[PDB]
Amino acid sequence: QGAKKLGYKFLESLLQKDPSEVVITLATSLGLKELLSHSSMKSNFLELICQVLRKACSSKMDRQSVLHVLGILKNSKFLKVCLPAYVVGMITEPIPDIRNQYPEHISNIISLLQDLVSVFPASSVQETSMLVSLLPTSLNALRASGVDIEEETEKNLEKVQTIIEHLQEKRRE
Amino acid sequence: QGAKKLGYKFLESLLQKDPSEVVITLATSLGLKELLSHSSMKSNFLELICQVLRKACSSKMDRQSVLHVLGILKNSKFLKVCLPAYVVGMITEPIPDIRNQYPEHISNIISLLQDLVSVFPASSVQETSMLVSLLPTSLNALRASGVDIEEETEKNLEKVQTIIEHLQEKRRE
Repeated sequence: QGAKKLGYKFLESLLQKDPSEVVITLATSLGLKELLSHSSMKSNFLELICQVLRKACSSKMDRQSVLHVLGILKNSKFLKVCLPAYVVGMITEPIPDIRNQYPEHISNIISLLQDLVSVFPASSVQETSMLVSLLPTSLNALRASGVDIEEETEKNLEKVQTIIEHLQEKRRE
Repeated sequence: QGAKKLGYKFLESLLQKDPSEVVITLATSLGLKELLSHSSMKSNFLELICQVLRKACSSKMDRQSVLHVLGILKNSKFLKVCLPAYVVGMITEPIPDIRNQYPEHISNIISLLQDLVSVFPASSVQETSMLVSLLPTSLNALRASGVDIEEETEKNLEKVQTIIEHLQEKRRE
């Protein structure tokens, strides 16, 4: 029933399942493309979608489903427009409660970036480059505004930055 | 007559006029909004539009027309989606002739950013912040790939970065 027009409550219930169930539910869902086809979205819905995609694409068992989900993710307005706009919108957030919760979503975004640079390195260069170019600015803005960042998050961002830099360098020629 | 449905040839002819004529033609054109409502565009058309906006919004005579043109520009998909993607696409350009022409369009983009941060500082913080966060990466990529950058361009980008940083700082509280 709701396995097509994936709603907020449906994804909330689906997140509790194990990564295999989540990735197989998303890969066989018709509305996944329509789920990520929004350039504008609420913060809560975007964070839930990022959590669900982080958990699903981490499935070290269902390669074809992760492939399908990441292939839909890389060509979606969610990754191209919505996520960069949200990362930029982190800088002008006055409320401290949301600024303190931002690091978890940043970690989820960096994990999805690693997934993209490992599964679709050649065709997802532009989107991952835009996101890894926008992330350090919001990280410095949150670090200066009291919000602490986990060191592992910085390590992962530097790793994905190195991979993306090498892919851009090898595409320049 | 043909001043609506702003086409490539119309903007090519209009660019030769003085800044007052250009800005008044754009402000009184119905299709201006529909001209900038494209998230995807050709390189030549985007560069022509950026040149036209640089020349028009430089008009130190017609304040109302510059206000209208910049107000349409700040809320358009051209500035939100098209220009950041175009700036990111500079890094993976193999052709050297286009990489060598990029600095002029970068200077035009920085000039439009100065226009936005001086005319609409409060409401255009997000869009100008995304572009001033994406520009130094493509500048480093072009500087490493042999393409030289003008010193005045770097000065202007650092100035607009300082203004945007202070606006974000004053929006955090």
